[PDB]
Amino acid sequence: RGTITDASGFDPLRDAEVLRKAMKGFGTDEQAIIDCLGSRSNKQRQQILLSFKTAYGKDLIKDLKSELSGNFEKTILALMKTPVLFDVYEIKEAIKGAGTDEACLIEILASRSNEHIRELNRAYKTEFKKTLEEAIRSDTSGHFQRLLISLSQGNRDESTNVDMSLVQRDVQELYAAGENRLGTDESKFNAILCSRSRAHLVAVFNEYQRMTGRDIEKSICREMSGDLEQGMLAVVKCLKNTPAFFAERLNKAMRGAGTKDRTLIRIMVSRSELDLLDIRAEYKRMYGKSLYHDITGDTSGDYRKILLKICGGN
Ligand SMILES: [Ca+2]
Ligand SMILES: [Ca+2]
Ligand SMILES: [Ca+2]
Repeated sequence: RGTITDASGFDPLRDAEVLRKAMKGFGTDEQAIIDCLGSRSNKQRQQILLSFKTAYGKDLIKDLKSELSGNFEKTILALMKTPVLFDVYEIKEAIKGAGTDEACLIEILASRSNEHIRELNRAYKTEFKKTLEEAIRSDTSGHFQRLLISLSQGNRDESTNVDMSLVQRDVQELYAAGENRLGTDESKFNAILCSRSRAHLVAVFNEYQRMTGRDIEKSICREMSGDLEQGMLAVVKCLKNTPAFFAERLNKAMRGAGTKDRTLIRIMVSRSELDLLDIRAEYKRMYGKSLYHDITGDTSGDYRKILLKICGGN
């Protein structure tokens, strides 16, 4: 379901030779870097990284970092991190400094699996002073902080069996926690949307629509505002259709005269080996133009080339 897969006939020491020749000497051969790194799975880029340092006793990442610049550099460095460590540094930068990149925290914590999130916690603690949870608490507050802490446990019910008796009970509780009352009990939404299984919550959304005649997402928009609202919707959307969710975030990152380059880079890189094919399909059905098309119009240069290389893949 991804666009980038293992390149066949693989030799990392040779790809390291390709990259050395592309950087050695005056000037830079940006096309050879893209043809190589962009056409290798992430695990293969790690072998290349180890072969590069073995052969020449230089740090590949350090050399690319000084050889390249701009958003083309950022895409390459993002490609060179492992899926877990790329997630780890994206969360760090989102919390870094003043302000918060809540959308990034939401995008990651709402889409990744239990197993992956458990690995984020270990990696975040290993790499940084704080734990993932302590990092969250510092930068978020209210019921939104609880939402991220809940998702950051990687403990969603992994069952696929649905009990309609409990589905209907969950629907009634959601109706009572928001739409059918003055005010909102955000905690009831949190516990149901974060702890219940995906097969269970999909049935809840369909049953909730049947009984109330309204989609759960509209109740959320009616009951909640701010980051808590965007968080809940992201969770529901990912439970429904994770590809369609990312396709929408991509579309919002490009529409306008400007571009959300951090988001654009993160999504293309982070989903390239998971479901970027499905994203592309969802993108075409929802907006008419292809994801490939909108990228060419919003980016340029080597930055666009590597992005499109990821879109097409292999
Ligand atoms: Ca050079
Ligand atoms: Ca209400
Ligand atoms: Ca609202």
